[PDB]
Amino acid sequence: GSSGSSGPTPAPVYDVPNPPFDLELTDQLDKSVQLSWTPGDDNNSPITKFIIEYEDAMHKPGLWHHQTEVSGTQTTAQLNLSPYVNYSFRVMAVNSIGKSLPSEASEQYLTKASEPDKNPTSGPSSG
Repeated sequence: GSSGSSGPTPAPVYDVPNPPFDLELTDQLDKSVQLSWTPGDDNNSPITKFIIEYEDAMHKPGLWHHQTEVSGTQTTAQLNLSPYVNYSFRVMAVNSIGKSLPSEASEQYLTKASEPDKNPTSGPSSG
C-alpha cells in the first residue's frame, strides 16, 4: 500500500462508495423479490448507481455474474429468482470515482423446490 505524510492542502479524499450492509431480502409481489440494501458512506463522492450480482451456489458457488443495477437514489431492486436455484446477492455502489467492492453477502435465499428446509445441503460454513 501507499505511504505518505505531511502536505498542507485543503484537498478532499475519495475512494468509491463504501459497500452496503444490513442486506436483506423482502418482497410481496409474486414472481419478483425485492433486495433492500443500505449504502454506507459515499466518501465525498455520492452514489450514482447500484450494481448487483449473485453466485449460483446450487451450481458453482463463487461465480458472481451480472444481475442488475439501479440509480444512486433508490435502494430497492427486484430480483428474478427461479425454482430449484440457490445463490447469494451482492450489492455494489458506483460513483464519479468508481465501483466499490461487493456487499458482504446477504443470506442464502433458496427458492421453493421438491423439498422443505432452507438449504438442502447444510455444512459448517465459516467457523
